[PDB]
Amino acid sequence: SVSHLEHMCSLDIDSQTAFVRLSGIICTIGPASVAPEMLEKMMATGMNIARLNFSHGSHEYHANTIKNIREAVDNYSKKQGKPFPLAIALDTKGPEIRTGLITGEVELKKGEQIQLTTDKDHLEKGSKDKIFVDYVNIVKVVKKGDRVFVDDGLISLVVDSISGDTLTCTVENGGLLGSRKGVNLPGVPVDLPAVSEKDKSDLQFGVEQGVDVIFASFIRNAAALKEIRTILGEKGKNIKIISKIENQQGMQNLDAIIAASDGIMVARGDLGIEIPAEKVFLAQKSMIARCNRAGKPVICATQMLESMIKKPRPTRAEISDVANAIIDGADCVMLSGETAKGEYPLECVLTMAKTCKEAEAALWHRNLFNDLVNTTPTPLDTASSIAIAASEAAAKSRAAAVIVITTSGRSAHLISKYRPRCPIIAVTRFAQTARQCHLYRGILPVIYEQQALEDWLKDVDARVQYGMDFGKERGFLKPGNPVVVVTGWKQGSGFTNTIRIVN
Amino acid sequence: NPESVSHLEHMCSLDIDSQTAFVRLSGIICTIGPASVAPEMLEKMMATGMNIARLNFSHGSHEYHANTIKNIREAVDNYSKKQGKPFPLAIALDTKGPEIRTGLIEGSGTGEVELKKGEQIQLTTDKDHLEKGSKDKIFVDYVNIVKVVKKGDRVFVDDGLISLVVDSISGDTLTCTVENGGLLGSRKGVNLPGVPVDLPAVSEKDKSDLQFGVEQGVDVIFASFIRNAAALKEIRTILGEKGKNIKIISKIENQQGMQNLDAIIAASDGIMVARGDLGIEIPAEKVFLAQKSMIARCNRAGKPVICATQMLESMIKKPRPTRAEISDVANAIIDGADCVMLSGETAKGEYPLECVLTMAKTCKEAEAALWHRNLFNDLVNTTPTPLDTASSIAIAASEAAAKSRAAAVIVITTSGRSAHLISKYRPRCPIIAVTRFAQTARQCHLYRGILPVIYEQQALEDWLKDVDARVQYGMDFGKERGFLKPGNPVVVVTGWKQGSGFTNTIRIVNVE
Amino acid sequence: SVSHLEHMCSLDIDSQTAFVRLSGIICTIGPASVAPEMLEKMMATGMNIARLNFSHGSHEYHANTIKNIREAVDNYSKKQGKPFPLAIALDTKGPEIRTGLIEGSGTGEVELKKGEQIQLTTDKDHLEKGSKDKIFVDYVNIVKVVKKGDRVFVDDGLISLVVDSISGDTLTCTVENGGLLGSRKGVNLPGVPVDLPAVSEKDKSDLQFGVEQGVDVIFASFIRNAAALKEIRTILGEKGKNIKIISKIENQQGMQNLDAIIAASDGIMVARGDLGIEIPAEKVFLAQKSMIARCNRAGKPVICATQMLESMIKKPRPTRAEISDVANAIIDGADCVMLSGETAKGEYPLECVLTMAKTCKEAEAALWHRNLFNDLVNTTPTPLDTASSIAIAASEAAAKSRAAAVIVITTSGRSAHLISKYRPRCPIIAVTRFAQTARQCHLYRGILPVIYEQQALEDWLKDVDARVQYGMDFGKERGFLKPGNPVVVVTGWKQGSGFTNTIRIVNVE
Amino acid sequence: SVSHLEHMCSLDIDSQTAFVRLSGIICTIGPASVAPEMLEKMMATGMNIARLNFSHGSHEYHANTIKNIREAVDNYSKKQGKPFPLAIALDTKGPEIRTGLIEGSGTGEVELKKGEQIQLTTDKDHLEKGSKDKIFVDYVNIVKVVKKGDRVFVDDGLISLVVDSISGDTLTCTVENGGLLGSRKGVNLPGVPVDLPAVSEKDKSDLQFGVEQGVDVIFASFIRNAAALKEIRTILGEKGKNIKIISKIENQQGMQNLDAIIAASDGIMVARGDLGIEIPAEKVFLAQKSMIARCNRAGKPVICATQMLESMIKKPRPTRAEISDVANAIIDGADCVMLSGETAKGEYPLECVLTMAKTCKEAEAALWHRNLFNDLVNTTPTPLDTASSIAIAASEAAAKSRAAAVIVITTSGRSAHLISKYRPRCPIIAVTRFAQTARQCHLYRGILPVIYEQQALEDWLKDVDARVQYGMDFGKERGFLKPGNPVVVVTGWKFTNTIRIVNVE
Repeated sequence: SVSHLEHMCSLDIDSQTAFVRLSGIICTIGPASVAPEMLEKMMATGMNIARLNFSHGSHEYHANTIKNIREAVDNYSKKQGKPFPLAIALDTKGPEIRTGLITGEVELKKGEQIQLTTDKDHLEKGSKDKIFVDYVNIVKVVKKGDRVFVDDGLISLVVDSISGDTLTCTVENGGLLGSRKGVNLPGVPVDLPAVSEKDKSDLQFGVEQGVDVIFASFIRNAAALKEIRTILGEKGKNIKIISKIENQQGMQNLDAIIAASDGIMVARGDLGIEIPAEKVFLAQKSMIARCNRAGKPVICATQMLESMIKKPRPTRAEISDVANAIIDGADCVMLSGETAKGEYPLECVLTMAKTCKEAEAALWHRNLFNDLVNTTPTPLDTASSIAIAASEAAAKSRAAAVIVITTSGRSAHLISKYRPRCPIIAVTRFAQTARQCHLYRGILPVIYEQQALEDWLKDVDARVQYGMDFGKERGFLKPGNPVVVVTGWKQGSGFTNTIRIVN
Repeated sequence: NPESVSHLEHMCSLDIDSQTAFVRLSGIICTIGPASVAPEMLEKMMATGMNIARLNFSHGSHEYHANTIKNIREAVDNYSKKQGKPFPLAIALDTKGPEIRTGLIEGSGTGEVELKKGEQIQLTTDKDHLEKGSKDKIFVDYVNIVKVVKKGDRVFVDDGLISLVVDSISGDTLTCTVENGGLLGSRKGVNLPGVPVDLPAVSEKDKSDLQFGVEQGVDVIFASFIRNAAALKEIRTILGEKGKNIKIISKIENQQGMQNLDAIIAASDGIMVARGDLGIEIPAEKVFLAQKSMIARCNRAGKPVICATQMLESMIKKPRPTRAEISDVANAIIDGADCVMLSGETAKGEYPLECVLTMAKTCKEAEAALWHRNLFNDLVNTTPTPLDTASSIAIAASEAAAKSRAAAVIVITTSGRSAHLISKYRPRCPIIAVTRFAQTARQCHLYRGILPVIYEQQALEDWLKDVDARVQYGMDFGKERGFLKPGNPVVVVTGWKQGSGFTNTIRIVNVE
Repeated sequence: SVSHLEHMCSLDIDSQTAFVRLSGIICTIGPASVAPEMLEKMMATGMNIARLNFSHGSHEYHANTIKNIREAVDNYSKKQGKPFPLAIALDTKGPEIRTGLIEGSGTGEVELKKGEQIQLTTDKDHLEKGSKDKIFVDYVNIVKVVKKGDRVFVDDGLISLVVDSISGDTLTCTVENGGLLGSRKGVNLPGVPVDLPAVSEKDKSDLQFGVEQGVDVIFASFIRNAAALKEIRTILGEKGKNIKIISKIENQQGMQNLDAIIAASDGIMVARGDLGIEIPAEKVFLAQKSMIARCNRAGKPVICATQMLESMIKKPRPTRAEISDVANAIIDGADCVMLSGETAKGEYPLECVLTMAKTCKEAEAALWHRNLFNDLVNTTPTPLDTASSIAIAASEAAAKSRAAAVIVITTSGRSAHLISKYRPRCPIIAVTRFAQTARQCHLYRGILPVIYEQQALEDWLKDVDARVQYGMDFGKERGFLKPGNPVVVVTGWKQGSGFTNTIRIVNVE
Repeated sequence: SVSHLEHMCSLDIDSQTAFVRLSGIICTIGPASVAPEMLEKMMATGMNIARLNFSHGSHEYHANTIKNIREAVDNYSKKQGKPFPLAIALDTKGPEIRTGLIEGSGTGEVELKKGEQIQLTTDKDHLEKGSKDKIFVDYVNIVKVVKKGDRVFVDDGLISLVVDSISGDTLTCTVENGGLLGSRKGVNLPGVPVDLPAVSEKDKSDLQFGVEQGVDVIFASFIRNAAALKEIRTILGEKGKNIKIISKIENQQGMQNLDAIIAASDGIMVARGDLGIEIPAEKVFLAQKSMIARCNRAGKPVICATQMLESMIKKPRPTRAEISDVANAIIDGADCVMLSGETAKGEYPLECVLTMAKTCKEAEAALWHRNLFNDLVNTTPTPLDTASSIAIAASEAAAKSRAAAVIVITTSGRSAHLISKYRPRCPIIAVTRFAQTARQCHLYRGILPVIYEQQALEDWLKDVDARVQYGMDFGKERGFLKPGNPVVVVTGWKFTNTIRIVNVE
């Protein structure tokens, strides 16, 4: 197509898409999905990485969930030999602010005045007149204006006055107020530590469990990630951290976060409460875009398929939301209550995979590729040059797939950055790298445990031919199709500087 | 350092802090039902931003809809307390269309029977299925099912919940096996995807409904299951001399309408993408493709396009919508959709006012997000030939408003077409369309950016004095509503002769 | 066309060009063209503005040339009955450096060969005795400006020297590149920032003479540090305030601060003659393609000059290289093209003007209007004033409707200039009461000036309609348009002088 | 550098270009350049291929020129261990129409006046006494091809006549523009498509002579259709099958069905000399900017020729218009530039080659690489052969990494031609064992041919690595690169299909 309008006009529902689905699917684990058999069915449906929500549950619960997911993935991983890698996600509880106790059932009427206090002797004595708040130095931040939310945005207050520990407020439309409810201070820069005590214990637990990825909540500044890396320490150094942008402060210096982060999640749930809801899409379409420029994964999450929790079929709005999320350039999509609490998890994962395939085919590869080429590269490192040239070759020759041999995974990450249509079959000896590769669009990880040959020359060829066999088994390619092969020289670090087209 | 070289750089440049303009260009369509039928609630919806009301004739009698029309007319006249300026509001008729339905389940036991996979079900001439219906027998009203269905084709029942595949074909009966089985209910629709049905676009009930709408003086009709252009020829002939001015909007609900979309869009006054039936017809995963195609083609043709069905569903039960619904409406308008529509949200839903309000807000934001320069260049480049003398005026006025960052463009029009041409090119500023004719101003709401203003003052003998008076009236409207203030530039388009399709003139004018 | 390469592939010799020729042709007047009858013939051929080179000739000579040009425009004015405007341009001698005189003995021009030494002495008492051992400068003490490693040129770049040693009054140099040195030849210093006065005494007298004669345009030579144009405006004074000044970029300094000059100037000429001597000749095209381009951004006229059709001085037909040069000059975006020795001294001036008009028409037709228009639209930033918005919208309307022409009603001429910036294919028929504005309108590409003598109508609306109809009549007589064609008309809202803001599409009767 | 206008605005004369000069320079050989010393100096100055015009001179003269060029290329090889490759080109006389002898005596040139009458006759018995009354031509089938108001030219397009009437054997004509008629003058019929055979008897003997001499390329004049090249290939036969043919587009018929010619030909030269006579001269640039462009789309070399630097024949310095012409010719996308009278008859051949190289470097640097590359990417079909995909990927990698050079190993030369099609800024060092392929590589922009004399090693990878390392050594000798610079190396199996980025050792 010549123009974007002509491209949109050229969309044909009759035009069939390719079988391969490049974008990863993230599923939150809960009572509905914790069972091993249900987990195997979800895994066969297309779940690439399972997400554990640490905002609730004990270490024993999540450890048992990890044990169940491991037994299920090993039982499914009985094809080929010891393949099928699957990534582990942590997601921290994060720095939240909570209300006190009145059980509750208090009612707050519009127009009346209530007082949110940090005095501890009101923790249990909460009522409609006065209320305790977890945040200690909320008075240090917050101005004479600034709206306040309680309970997922259901209740709203406006700060009228500020005293030592009172903050007299007026109710900007109110409902039923409970106990230990949400916070969300829109606009204000929160000073709370990025990693709290529970987050510290949870990160150490994740290091012990051997988790692949952490989703860090309320990532505001770049010092946060230094703290997270130093707390994960020497043992967890390989584990990748994905920052969650939930408030205005993280959004404001987003570029610094993306530079410091391994990836970003647009948590539309808390963000929609923080910033005006009507703007949320702007944010994601900004955020995703910037991520695609930086080469870091971006995840669209929260409330994508909500209605499927109760009902077997989704709404048109939800299919449109997921399709627009992947068309924006999102590396991965996420399910929260759909898989954890929902009654119809398999249908959720299935419809997500199918709609991802369709919107994935809908992309305008030539213009998007051209834009990603000029968006940032300079004289270029030389490593990215190999990736961009291989992507261009795969696009021009209409290759069935690209086979990438990598130790760290970086070469496959750059190739995924440049967005080829064909799958990226990344062959690696390291299990953890292959598992965490699912965070990037288009990377099909293949784990090669088979011994190495004395000479590196024939061993790399054996690994590439194993990738060929994988491609035919899955159905990516057949005899006579061309593919791109990227290798290097010497068995060391990032040296992927060979490109080949082979039929 | 510009306003984005590439589309990716444009998306990167979106800033939540950058405030949008007060004006909201895209129209909001609301379906009327028991929750919204009351006149007071209708006035509240109108004040919230409802531009056109939609009446679903698939249910209810003529007397009910006549009472609804009476209430909407009384309400729109009651709203006319803005300075004493009668506010125009459009009324739309959505046809029942040629549908195929099953009968009722017995009240015996639980409401709905369950149908499981592998079982038997007889398609017969069961006439007493309105109260004795069950799991054994099913009757259909489609006479010509035989010539139309093939072997491997699939059949759906009840909103896609149950799916069957036709095994064998006899004289009056189809034999099927249950592919996907669920809870068979009462009075459910039967839609077959792949296959094109030969049913007439306008049935007898549709004929009576269209004549009733013409008599009532409805502004627009939404025609369901529009397959070919002969449908629209028939609709024009049935509307006759009286309804000739009423605009027909074709609804693309099945694969047959999708296949020959260009002929329909050429023959139609506008198109609605009714994703309700469409998601059942073509695979649901593909529906967005259709809309993103359909809307796009409409924007090329200069005809209105409506994104509809299930936009704000969650708000029926709960006061606030989900992120997915806001994303759907925002992407619908960013695709280029002129109007958005609410079905159960306003008609059946519990929170209609909140639905209309949140729709207006998210519409404003996604409206501001657009990339005007590239989209304008594309819309300019789609028509390579020498452009029509009227369309040249429209495109030049849009370019002038874009370059001078005009607060608004004032259009004086009798038929309404010139404002439609200006709306095609998607200007950021509002399009203040001045018209003496009430119905043209009312139906102008189908186009993005047109604020209709109705001019009741009689025709002055001197044509130049009259056109200047109407342009000054548009200025007064803009100042009262708050579109513009003193010192802002605006574009004024008039004509060269006193009549109809003779538009012309472009002028940049400040404010006093 | 989608792309530039595909556009170049799409050029078709079968594709007929438009009748109109938008780009102006500048002709230098000399012994071959000074005669009144020959001058009328040149005007009929298509000469839009006449150029007078003040580097030679007296005030009386140029006044007589102006008299001949006026009588020629007078007798041409009975072709179709209306007064044909033609602009007269004054090109200043400028601050140039020349050598002294050779001893009349031997051959006229002594030869200087590479590797030998020669002494520049500045001392004025060595005016006749110059030879291969000693050389002489014209004016200004360049030793305060020149360093040792610097290079020096003599005679149109033919001879090159490098300063070996510097003394008080003198200068010892070695010949790097050697040629044939004559007497009183030009001297160009490529590296040094020149200290010469922007306006000299003779230049002052010449500008005052041009003001008295009522010249339309001045071409100011050797505009280096942009501060000059203030001096030029102050010397033109109250009488010349309306006269437009075109800066000539001939050396490295003018190229270095080109943006300040173009902002301060009314237009720019790329004088490739002196420029090719100053900067390396191989680079000249870069300069022009930069300079013209920036002018197109600014909305200022730009002139490509010097040695475009040189061979036609001697022979009746040009070479392929010269036709390519003029075609590429106009395709670059140059508003006007100029002939120097071709018309002044050359034997075949009329053929030069003819071939210039033809090749201008062809390269004019070859342009890619859509992409260039989009580029010029995206060059303009903020919510532009209503006048620029009207000009850009009118250009877009003329392009979309394939208008036969655009009729502009203007007093000062600015509105037609803004329309000319955006490069419409159709002619820009600018109707004006003021003769001088119509005359100087030829500096802009695509403007056909029309002078309206009647006017003084009681009703202002009827007067503007009469002037637009007179523009229609001009278009029909010349053949721009016929009944049934649409055209764009831009007028104003109130009787003023720089208001515009009206656009209409009207068909011809 | 967002837009083309902004690109032209951003051009800086101070911004230094790379030392490499990609576009080839063609020089016509004549009395001024035939000497061995002049030929060696031209070769060192930058002469890439020498052109022989067979419209004049005998077989002995051209054989002496070829002997001198071979002696010159061997004698130049004073670069420490560098065997210098050089291409030789043959330009055919072609099917031309000429008059007989005048009666010129007494004064040098007779004067013929405008408005007189002239009778063009095909009767052969009017030949010796021609002067001004009746004129004979050698084209037999003029009557079947010429129409009424068609025009006729005499003397290089300087003089013009119009055919008034037509009889059986003769035509009566009227003088529109009048000059002096000489002897053996060219006659071109513009409007008409000429039916003459592309290869005449003399053309046959000349092409076989060129095959015997071992010429690299032939320039075929007045190429109208593809049957011309069918005849040329059959005349080259088994021995000349490898020789590449460049078609000269001089008339309207070749322009009309240009696509078939460009597809069937190995390359095209836009001979602006005869073309300016055929089509209106004012239009010629259009043609070239089309022709060159289409060649760049097809991937075949295109040459802009004739009258580029004419003034340098008489004067030591060129005009601004001529420098602009050559710069615009290369900026259009012309693979090679050519000199006719500048080097053959002119007094200053070396100076012509010098200024040509300098202006070529400058206009080469001025190019907008990204947009031209993107256009060349989108012009090529959807599924593409693996070789062109390798070439486009190598060009994109060289552009992104700002490689110092690209090393290409090829036997036939095509892969390097595909890489040259996409126009990389860095030089394309093409290593080949066969001399003639290296010679004919000069027709393509950016290819520096390198001839590798070392014999076939038994191990394949060691042989390919030795050839690439010799290319590295060549780059260091010329001064293209230093340690730490990246370069592109394209190799393969057996058919090229390997592309790698390697830095400098």
